[PDB]
Amino acid sequence: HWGYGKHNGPEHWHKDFPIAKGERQSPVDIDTHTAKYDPSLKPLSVSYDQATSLRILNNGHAFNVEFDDSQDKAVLKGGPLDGTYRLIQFHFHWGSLDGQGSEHTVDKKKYAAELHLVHWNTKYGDFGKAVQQPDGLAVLGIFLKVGSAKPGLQKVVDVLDSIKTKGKSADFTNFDPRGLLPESLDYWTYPGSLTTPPLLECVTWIVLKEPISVSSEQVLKFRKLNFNGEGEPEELMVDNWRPAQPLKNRQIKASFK
Ligand SMILES: [Hg+2]
Ligand SMILES: [Hg+2]
Ligand SMILES: [Zn+2]
Repeated sequence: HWGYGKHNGPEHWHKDFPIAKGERQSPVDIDTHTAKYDPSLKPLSVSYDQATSLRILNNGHAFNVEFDDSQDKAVLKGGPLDGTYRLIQFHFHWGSLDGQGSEHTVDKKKYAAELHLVHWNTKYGDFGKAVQQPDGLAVLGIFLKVGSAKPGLQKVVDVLDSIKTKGKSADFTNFDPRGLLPESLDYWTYPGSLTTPPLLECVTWIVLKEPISVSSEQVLKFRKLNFNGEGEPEELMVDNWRPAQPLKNRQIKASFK
């Protein structure tokens, strides 16, 4: 099965998932001097006031916090998007050291971790149909840097011990994702893909310029998770990020000058 190890890592994915060498693969390096300001880009609209978190799960490659998406409770609109996108789950990518971990990079700079809030286009009825369309998904990317602790993140940090191994899940209600947003919503945007198999190219990426800060202690706890299932040799869940891919025929736009 695909993974992040030497024998099943990102460099091996193409064998099982040919799209890995596609034309709109993510992540990519964001070259700030090549990104173009776009005056026509609307401000991002994030309505997470009625969000309903349901559970937290270790899927063997990261941990997802899942939300109820049977209604427009938590939606993303505006920006380069056309229509309403419902939040379905968020997860992170992190490294074994503070100097690496994010998937996207800015002028080649790597961050300690990267948060991805996944949304699907409501006009397609459900997530499953959404990943069969070029504009089916919208992912909001937020960089994490090691510095001061992020209060709103501690709730996630404390429940990790209960989902240490692959397959474990735990009730995780009443979590407010608004506590994970930076102050500014300026962003870069480009058409891309999910960063893990099946690597589907249905994503409009929105990567925020402002990173949020997390404490060393908070990031350390992410690193105590396991890729393995209970009762198996322990493999720490670290460096679950994909290397930057070629931009090819794509332009990265900025919402700010
Ligand atoms: Hg997995
Ligand atoms: Hg697609
Ligand atoms: Zn991700």
